Amino acid sequence: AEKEEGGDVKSVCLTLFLLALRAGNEHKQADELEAMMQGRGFGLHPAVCLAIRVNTFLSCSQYHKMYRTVKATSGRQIFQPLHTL
DNA sequence: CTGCAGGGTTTTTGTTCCAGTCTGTAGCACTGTGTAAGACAGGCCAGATC
Repeated sequence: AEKEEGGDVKSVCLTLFLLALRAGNEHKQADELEAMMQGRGFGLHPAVCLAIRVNTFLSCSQYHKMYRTVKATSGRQIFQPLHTL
């Protein structure tokens, strides 16, 4: 980092993973690593979520079911709650 | 000092191919929603005329 890139370790270390992983890999790798510091989501805009709802034919209780489930596990809730829809 | 020509430079950006590994799509034969009445013709028995 010192010889060629002055010494900014954060930028160096984050980049390191990609080639070792992506040498023989996933897709998952592109994703987990792509989430990082920039981003994000944050929240899927309520309109997009709404689209997913009425276009995949999700019942309000079924949808809310999904919301609760995705939110409790690893959440980081993605979907927007009912009242905002 | 300037102007641009045409070279130096590193550093993008991509290049050809062979093992594969993942991922999204087309190929499959094939499905869902059209859903109830009347009109016209002919026969013929009933039933009223008279």
